[PDB]
Amino acid sequence: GPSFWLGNETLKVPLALFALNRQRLCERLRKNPAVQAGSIVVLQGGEETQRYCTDTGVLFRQESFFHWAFGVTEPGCYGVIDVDTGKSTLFVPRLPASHATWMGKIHSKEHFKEKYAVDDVQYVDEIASVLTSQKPSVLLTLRGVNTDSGSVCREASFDGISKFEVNNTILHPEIVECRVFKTDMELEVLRYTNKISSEAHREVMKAVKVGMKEYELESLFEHYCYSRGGMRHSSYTCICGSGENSAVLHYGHAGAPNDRTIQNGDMCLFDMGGEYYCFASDITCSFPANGKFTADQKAVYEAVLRSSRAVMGAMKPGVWWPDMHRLADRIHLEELAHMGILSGSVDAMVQAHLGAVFMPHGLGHFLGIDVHDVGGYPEGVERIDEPGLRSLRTARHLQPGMVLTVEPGIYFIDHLLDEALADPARASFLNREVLQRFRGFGGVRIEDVVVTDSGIELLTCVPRTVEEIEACMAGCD
Amino acid sequence: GPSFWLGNETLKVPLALFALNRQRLCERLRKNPAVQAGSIVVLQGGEETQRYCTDTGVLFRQESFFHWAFGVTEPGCYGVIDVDTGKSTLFVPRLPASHATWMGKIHSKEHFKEKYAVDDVQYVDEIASVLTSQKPSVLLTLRGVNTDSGSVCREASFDGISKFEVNNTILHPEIVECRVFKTDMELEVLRYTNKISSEAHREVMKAVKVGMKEYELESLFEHYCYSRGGMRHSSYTCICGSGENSAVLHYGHAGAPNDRTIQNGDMCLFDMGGEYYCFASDITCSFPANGKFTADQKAVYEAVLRSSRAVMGAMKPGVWWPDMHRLADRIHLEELAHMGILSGSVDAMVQAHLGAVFMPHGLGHFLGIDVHDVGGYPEGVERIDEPGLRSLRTARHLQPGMVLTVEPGIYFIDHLLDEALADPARASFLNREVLQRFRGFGGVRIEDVVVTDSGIELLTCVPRTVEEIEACMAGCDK
Ligand code: PRO
Ligand code: PRO
Ligand SMILES: [Mn+2]
Ligand SMILES: [Mn+2]
Ligand SMILES: [Mn+2]
Ligand SMILES: [Mn+2]
Ligand SMILES: [O-]
Repeated sequence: GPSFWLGNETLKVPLALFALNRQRLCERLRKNPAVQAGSIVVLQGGEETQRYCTDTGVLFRQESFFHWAFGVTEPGCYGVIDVDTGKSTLFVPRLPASHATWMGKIHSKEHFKEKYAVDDVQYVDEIASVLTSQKPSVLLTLRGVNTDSGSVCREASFDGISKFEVNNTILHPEIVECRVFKTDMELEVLRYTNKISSEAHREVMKAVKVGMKEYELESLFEHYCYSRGGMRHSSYTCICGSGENSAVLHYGHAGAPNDRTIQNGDMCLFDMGGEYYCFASDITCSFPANGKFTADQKAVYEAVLRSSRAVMGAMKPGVWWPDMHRLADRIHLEELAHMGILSGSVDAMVQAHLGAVFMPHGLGHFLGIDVHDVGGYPEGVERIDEPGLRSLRTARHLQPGMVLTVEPGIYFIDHLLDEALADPARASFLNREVLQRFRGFGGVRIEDVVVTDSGIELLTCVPRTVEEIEACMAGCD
Repeated sequence: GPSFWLGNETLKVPLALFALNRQRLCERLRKNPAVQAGSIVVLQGGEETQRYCTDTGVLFRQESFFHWAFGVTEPGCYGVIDVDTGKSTLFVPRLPASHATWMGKIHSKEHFKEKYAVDDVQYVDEIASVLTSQKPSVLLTLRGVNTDSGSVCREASFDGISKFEVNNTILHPEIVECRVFKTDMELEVLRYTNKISSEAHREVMKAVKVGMKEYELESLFEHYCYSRGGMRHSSYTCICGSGENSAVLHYGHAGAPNDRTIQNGDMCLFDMGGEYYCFASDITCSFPANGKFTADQKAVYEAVLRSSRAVMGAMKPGVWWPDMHRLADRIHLEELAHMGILSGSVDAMVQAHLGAVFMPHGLGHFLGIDVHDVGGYPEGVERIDEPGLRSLRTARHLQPGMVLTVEPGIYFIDHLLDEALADPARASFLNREVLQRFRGFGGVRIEDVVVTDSGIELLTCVPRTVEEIEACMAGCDK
C-alpha cells in the first residue's frame, strides 16, 4: 500500500499503520458495554492558523488524536469511523479555483482515498448529509482532560451536528488507551525518530566549543534533523542549558531563549528531539563544555548514569513506575553520600524525601505522537502526593508495548537546597561545606527512550560513559 | 541604555527604539482632537500557547503591536502608556516559586524595568488597582481589522476593566499609521534582517545541487539565519519551489511541504526571509537548478529583472503604488512579446488585463514587524477591482519612510493560461506554438525590500544578473 515518505534516506511509513489503529479502536469500542450498535466515531482535524490577527501563517501540525487515527497532513479535514464495520470516511475541504494559483494542485477525492487508504472520501460541506444517510444511533466525539496540561480536548463540531445524538464521554478513555500501546508499525517510526535525534546529538557534541551561544547548537540539531531526517518539526522546544542553566528543567523557552555563552568549565545539558510525521523523540545528553569532566562533574554524571542503567535493567512487565522513580532517588542519595555532599542513613534520607531536592521532576513519561504522551493517569490511577513523585506523568504498572522516557537527573537548585537546609529533618543529612562547592554547578540529566517487552528495548544510541563522551568531543573516530 | 542582543555578530537593538515608538504614538494621540485628556493606552501582550489540548508548548512570538510599543519577549504581559505624559508601565506575571525549577530565574520587577527601560513595572494581577489609582479618563484599547487576513485584532481585557470607560476605536488607525513609517532605528534592524537573509540566500545558491529535496535548502536557510543571525523565527514559512512548483505562489505549506526533488533543467524560486527580534525580511531569488540559464530561462528571468529595476527607478514620493503595478504589467507584456510568446499590440494586451495572467499577485506590500505589514488600506483607500490589482496589499501613494517589497514575477499557470485561451478578448494574443514550450516552466519572481526616501534605498543584496547568479552558484567570493 501507499507510504508517507520525504525521500532520500527518510523512513517510509505505511498508511496501513493508521488503518491498524482504526481497527484497534473499533475492537476496543465493541467490547465497551455502553457503546450502542450503529455508533460512529467523529473526529475533527486541525485547522490552519495565523499569528494573532495577522495573515502570517503558522506551520500546520496535525492534531494528535486525528493523526493517530488517519495520518492526514492537510488542514481542515474531518474523519469518521463506523464502529460496527470499521469503515473509514475522510472529509476534505472543497477548495476554490484560486487555490491552484496560491497553494497548489487541487487534488480529487479519489487522490485522497488512494493517498490515505481510507474507504471513502467526501467533502467537508457534505458531512451532515453523509452522516444522516448512514442512520447512526449516536456520534462518539472526543472530549477529555489531558493530565499533563490540564486542558480539555474539545470535541468535533460541524453544521447540523445538533440533529444527531452525541456522546462525548465514551471515546476519550478508549482511544487514549489504544495510544498507550504501540503497534510494531508505530515502533518502527519511533526507532527512526530516535535514530535521527541520536545522530543529531552526536553532531552537536562534536560541534560544541567554548564561546558558542547555546542556540547555535539548537540550530545545528534542528538542521540535522530536518535536512537528513525530514523532521520539519521538533517534538518540543529545544532545551540547550549550559552552566547554571542546566539546572533549569524546561530552559530554552521565550523567557530564557538559549542565549547564554558557553564558558570553559561549564556542564552542558542538551534536551532535544526531532519529530517525524508527528511521531516524537526525546533525548538528553549531558557533558562538559570543554570536553573533559572534572572530578566533581564525573562524580555527579556517573551517579545519574548509574540510576539510568539501574532503572532500565529493572524495567519489566508488572513493575510499578513509582518504584523505579524511588529506585533512582535511592541511587542518587547513595552517590551523593559517597561524594560527601550527604551524610547519614540513606534509609532515613528516603523517608525524608531528600531525593526530590536533587530530582524534583518525574523519572520519565509515556512518549508517542506527543512527547508527553496520553494515558498516564486513567481513571483508577492516582497521582502520588509526595515530593518528586507528584511530578510523575504516570503511576501505572509497566506492560509490553509501552514507550517510556528514562530520564533521571541530579541538579543543584538553590531554592530547593535552601528549603532543605532550613528543615531540621533534612538539614542534618546535608554537608554545607561540601554542598557549597556545587552551588551553580547546574545539573546532569541522562535521557533515553525505551520500549517495554519481556524487558526493554533501548531506542536511543549516543555516547554515555565518561570515556565515550570525552573521546567523541575530542574529535575521535 | 540597554540593548537586545544575541551575541556573536548579531545586531544590538537599543530598547530606545521602542521608547521612540511610544513617544511617536503619544505625539500622534495628543494631536488627535477626539482623545480625552488623561487617556491611557492599554495593550495586552501575547500569552504562551500549546498544541491543541497537549502540554507541548509552542515557541512564543510576541504580538506585533505590543512588540512595536514595548519590545517585550516574555508571555503574559500588559503594557500601558499615559498619553499626556508618555509614562510607560509594563505589567509582568507574578510567577510561582516552582517557576525557578522548571522555567528559569524569577526576575524582579526592577530587573524588567532596567531591561526594557520603562518608567514603572507592576504585577499583572494588580493592573486594575494600579490604573484605578491613576484615575484615567478613558482607556484606549486596540481593535481593528487586518486588511490582509480580514481578522479582527482583539482588544485588551483584564479583571475589573468594566469599571473603566473604554474606547476601542481611536487607537488602531493611529498606531497602524505610526507602524507604516519606520524610524531610523527600525531601519537599522530591517537592514540587518535583510543582510542576514541575503547572506543565507547566497549560501543556498552555492549549495543547491540537482537531486536535492527542496526542504534541504529550506533547512540550510533557516540554520544560517539562526546560527549566524540569531533569527530563531522565519518571517513566514519558506517557499522553496522547484520546477512547476515555482508557479505556486505560496508553495511550501503543510499541504505542499517543499518535498519535490530538484531536477536538471528546473528553475528554482526560493522565497525566504528570516525574522530578528520580531522584525521581518522577505527575499525571493530565482535561478536555474543546474547553475546555467537556458535561453528561455534567461529570457523570462531578464524580463522580470527589467520590471523590477524599472519600478525601483520610478519609485518616488507621490507615486501611486497601483501605477507601479501597471508599469510592471506593461514591461512583462512587452518582453513576452519580444520572446514570441505573445503577439500584437501591447496597448491592447494591457486593456485586456493580460498582464494578470502572468502575474496574478500584487507587485508588493508594506513590510515591518509583520511580513505583510499593517496599514495598506486605511479608511478612504479602496481596493481596485481588477485582475492582479485586486491582490495588491496597498493602494496608497508612496511617502518617505515606508518599507515595501518590490516583487514582480512571471509564471505559467495552466488554469489562467487556459482561461485566456478560452477568452476571445485575450486568446488572440497568445502564440500556442511558442507558449507550449513554456508549459511546466514554473515561474520567476525577483523580490527586494526597499525603503522610500526621495527615491528608494535597496535593503537586499543578492546576485541578480544572469552573470552574477551563475557566478554565485559557481562558488565565487563577494
Ligand atoms: O517534563 C518532564 O517530565 C521532563 C523532566 C525534565 C524535562 N522534561
Ligand atoms: O503574498 C504576496 O503578496 C506575495 C506574492 C508572492 C508571494 N508573496
Ligand atoms: Mn526532554
Ligand atoms: Mn522528557
Ligand atoms: Mn516573499
Ligand atoms: Mn513578499
Ligand atoms: O526530557
